[PDB]
Amino acid sequence: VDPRLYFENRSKFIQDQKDKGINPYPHKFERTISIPEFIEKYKDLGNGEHLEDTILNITGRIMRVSASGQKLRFFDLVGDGEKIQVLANYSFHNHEKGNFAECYDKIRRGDIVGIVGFPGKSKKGELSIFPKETILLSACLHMLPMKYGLKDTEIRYRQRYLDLLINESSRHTFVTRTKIINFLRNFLNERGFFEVETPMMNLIAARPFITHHNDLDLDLYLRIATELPLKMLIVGGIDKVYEIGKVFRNEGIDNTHNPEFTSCEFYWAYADYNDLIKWSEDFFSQLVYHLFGTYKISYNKDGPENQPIEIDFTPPYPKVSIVEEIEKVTNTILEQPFDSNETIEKMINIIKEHKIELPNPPTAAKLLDQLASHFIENKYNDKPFFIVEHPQIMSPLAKYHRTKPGLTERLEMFICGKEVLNAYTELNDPFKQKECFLDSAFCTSLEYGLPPTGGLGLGIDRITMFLTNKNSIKDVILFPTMRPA
Amino acid sequence: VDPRLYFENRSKFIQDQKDKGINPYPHKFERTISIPEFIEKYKDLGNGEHLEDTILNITGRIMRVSAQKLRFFDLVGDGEKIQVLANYSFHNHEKGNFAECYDKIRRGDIVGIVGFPGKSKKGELSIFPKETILLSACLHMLPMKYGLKDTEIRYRQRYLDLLINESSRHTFVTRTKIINFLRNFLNERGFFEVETPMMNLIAGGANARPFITHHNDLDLDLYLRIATELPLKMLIVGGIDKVYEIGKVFRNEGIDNTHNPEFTSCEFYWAYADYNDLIKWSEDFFSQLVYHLFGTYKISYNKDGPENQPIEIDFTPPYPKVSIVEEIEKVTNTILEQPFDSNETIEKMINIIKEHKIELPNPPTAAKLLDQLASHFIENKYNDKPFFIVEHPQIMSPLAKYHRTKPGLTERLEMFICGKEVLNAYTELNDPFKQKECFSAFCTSLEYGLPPTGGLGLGIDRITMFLTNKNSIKDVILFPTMRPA
Ligand SMILES: O=C(NCC1(O)CCC(F)(F)CC1)c1cc(=O)c2cc(F)ccc2o1
Ligand SMILES: O=C(NCC1(O)CCC(F)(F)CC1)c1cc(=O)c2cc(F)ccc2o1
Repeated sequence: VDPRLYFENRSKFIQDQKDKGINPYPHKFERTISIPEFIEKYKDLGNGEHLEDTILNITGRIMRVSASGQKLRFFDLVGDGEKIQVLANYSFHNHEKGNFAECYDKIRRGDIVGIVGFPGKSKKGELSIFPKETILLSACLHMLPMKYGLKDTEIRYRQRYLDLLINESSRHTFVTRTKIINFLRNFLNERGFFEVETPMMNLIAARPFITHHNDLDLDLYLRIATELPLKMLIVGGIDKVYEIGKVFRNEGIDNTHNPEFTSCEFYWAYADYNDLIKWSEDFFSQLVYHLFGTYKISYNKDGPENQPIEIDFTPPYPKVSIVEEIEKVTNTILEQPFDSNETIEKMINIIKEHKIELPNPPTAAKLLDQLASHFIENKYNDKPFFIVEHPQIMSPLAKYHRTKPGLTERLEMFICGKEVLNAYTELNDPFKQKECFLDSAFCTSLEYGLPPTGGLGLGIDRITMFLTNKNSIKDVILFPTMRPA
Repeated sequence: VDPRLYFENRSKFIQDQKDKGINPYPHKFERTISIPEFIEKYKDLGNGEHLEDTILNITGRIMRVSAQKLRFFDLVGDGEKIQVLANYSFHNHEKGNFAECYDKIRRGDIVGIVGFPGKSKKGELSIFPKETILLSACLHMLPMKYGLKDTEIRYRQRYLDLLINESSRHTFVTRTKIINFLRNFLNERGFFEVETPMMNLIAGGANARPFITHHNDLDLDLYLRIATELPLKMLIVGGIDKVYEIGKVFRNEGIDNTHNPEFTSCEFYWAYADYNDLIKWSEDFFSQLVYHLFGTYKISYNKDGPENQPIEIDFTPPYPKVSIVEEIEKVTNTILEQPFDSNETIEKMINIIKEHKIELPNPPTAAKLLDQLASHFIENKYNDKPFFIVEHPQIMSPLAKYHRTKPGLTERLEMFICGKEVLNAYTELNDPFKQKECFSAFCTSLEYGLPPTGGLGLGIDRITMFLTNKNSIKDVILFPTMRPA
């Protein structure tokens, strides 16, 4: 091919057109209808039917060019993810506005054009615009990749625009993401929740990103969660409150982790465990039904080259008590307290015998996390499920379980072995909140009285992955965090 | 009453309750109605009328303790208020001693009441308890009725502002309604909401130092975005023809009453739109937003603070359009000959600034001089209606398409409310051969073909300030970043 030459020559064309008094980047073309609107309005035409008296102005990007016949030229025109044909017939051209062949020979794949013409269908039944006049609105100076010729993630994740133009499923993925967020926002708002914005950077502060604030001469931390200020709003009497926005984790990158991701966190005064579980079941089932018209979906867990599985979002979903289950499968009691030297040693021994990676550092909470990932988190690939009743030492903001000492009223929901949701009743007794005696501001706010409250957070990117059949978070974030090329 | 001793005694109370087998922070109280729903259901009851057969569970925060045999409180929830009338006559004596129960209650305590609806003889809608449970105690003395004018406290303990100042909750409810109105306005027009990166590889801009941070695993310096403009334009190239984002942008600069280093913007791009379409979108949005909130286009604003008379701002469209160079030349009795960056015109501008005893921008570039002249001579032109400043010079507007009829100018508009910029918009300069930056990821995307496009940005915080009658931007941000205590 030689793309460099293609580009040099198209740049010369631009200059050339300008020499003839043609602006290949003109100011304004007044369109009368969009491509989706045109398809909706004309899709019932009969084969070969022309509405020669209906004159429309339309725009779009040319994505295919062909001819045979100097006097009959055909293009694909795309707009808003939809497509029509352009049938340029010598006889329908306005010859006073220019030479036909000259007008149409200069069009290349990628060009954005403005068409004045009439609607009809080809004898084959393809919905088409029949131009009297076609003008360039903006040129494509590069050779675009061919359809099915853009697989390189280095280009798709950086030059996302090329991915959107060439890979049809890419636009669908990002459409689905926005419909998920719209669904959630509406779901919450119909339940009386009040959306807010809290600060993206905090004084005191998951390993954080740090940034210097010039006006205050302070080094501040990007938020890792929106939890603290939301709870302060509950204290303030906003009894159902939430935020949907970005949080930042200066950690690793992989198929389920990006350094900024979008969370939805809500707090719900006077709610319990049971309300959070029901919320979760209601929300997931109703979202999937909204998107798909069924509770069951297909997901390629092990990639596009292997057979998919079915994930069923029909509620209710299984609940697995983390400690009881670890103890059962390992036939070992993890005696409380879980951070005793003896119980730590026991967890390390189990980890050592199953050749599970020892975490670093090997703290009781991280040991319990590793045990759960090994023995439980992959238990159910065919339905979402909750891991519940986590130890206090894993869950310092969660209220004590009312009948299982040492545990909490916490739930964490997993889809195919990946965490997408964490929720719990908030520990609201300041004399039991060990992290006070945590941002000193939080501690203080508890002393003014936090009602009994339930809190919940969702990972919007991971949810989108499952509902768009993607195996990497990079495929559901328009511009994922990447080093320069 | 001494605040330290008050707190110490409430802490001692908590522990004494626990020592008597009472949990002053119980897990769950199951409420059956909210305070707003209660007011709505029972507001028509005849005086002194009781529905003693309707047993309800209600919760709220006690905000007044009036009150033997008969105890009176104010109970608040969701920004509304009812009376509590606790009568010995109706108390469930099985559950506890009437005076022991009600003697323990203090202003700010959150409580759960089992009781019945009625009005008092005197006419006051009330809940009548049979039983009252502490759900979460206020350990501190709450500031009273007024007496929380202190901005430090309102901004550092926003929860106290929200509990004590009725107008606080209103300000922030209004803010959420503005954003909701905007999202819906856009969505009904076919715009598609996206999230672009908070962290990018662009080291700020000409008038905006960046927040800098660093991802440790990548070993990569990153910068907080100063605007969403670049990725949104790339999505226009990618065929998302009407695209927007509402979220935070970051400029690591000084703080004042109209500038916060983190602030909320909405930016949209609209392919195939012009100048005039952006003017009209602006008049439609502002007028309809104000009508939506107030039921009139005319609002009152204390431009000179609460201690001075307000002015009326009329949002009835259309709004005035003032051409920047023409108006400077008129008010200043000068002619500013192009090019505006000639030593002569620079000299003329510098001398106007000196002679008027206006601070001279440093360095004195043509764009900065023009900026200073507009700010002094034109940005206060109208205070009784919003207005547009239009047709900025190319030299001040390097991403704006050239004006079709006036040499050296652009298709740009900025809207001002009481001398403050709330919107900036223009037709995008899309010929890469005319974009001065293209001697970049921008310039590469322009080479693939950006259609003729209109772009617009709104300052959400400043718009909220005017629609909530605030003079400082910290008044419309829940938790603004403050110099630590
Ligand atoms: O969705 C995710 N996690 C699930 C949640 O923990 C998310 C927060 C919650 F919504 F509150 C509860 C459920 C997630 C996505 C990432 O890209 C990511 C990146 C990191 F560097 C570190 C953690 C990360 O976590
Ligand atoms: O609302 C503001 N400006 C108006 C806009 O320029 C906002 C960006 C646009 F929306 F795209 C077009 C209109 C504003 C608010 C601040 O708090 C602020 C702080 C700074 F450090 C620097 C500039 C700032 O500007």
